[PDB]
Amino acid sequence: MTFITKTPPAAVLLKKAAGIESGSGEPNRNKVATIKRDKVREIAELKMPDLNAASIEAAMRMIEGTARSMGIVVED
Repeated sequence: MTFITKTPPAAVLLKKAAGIESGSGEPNRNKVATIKRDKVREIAELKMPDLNAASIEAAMRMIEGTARSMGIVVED
């Protein structure tokens, strides 16, 4: 996936894949999808080989905080 196939940014990829299309569209309190680590897990795996992540748990760190930018909650 290194040929004109660059993945999207954590948030986008998160709000996109984990944040579905946009069940909200005009939210307010934020958080429109509560996915388990299984989502930020794969998501990080895809955007892992290309992102500046520093490690699995490291990707979830910046990946999770980024999710809070839209509404991709993450529960253990």
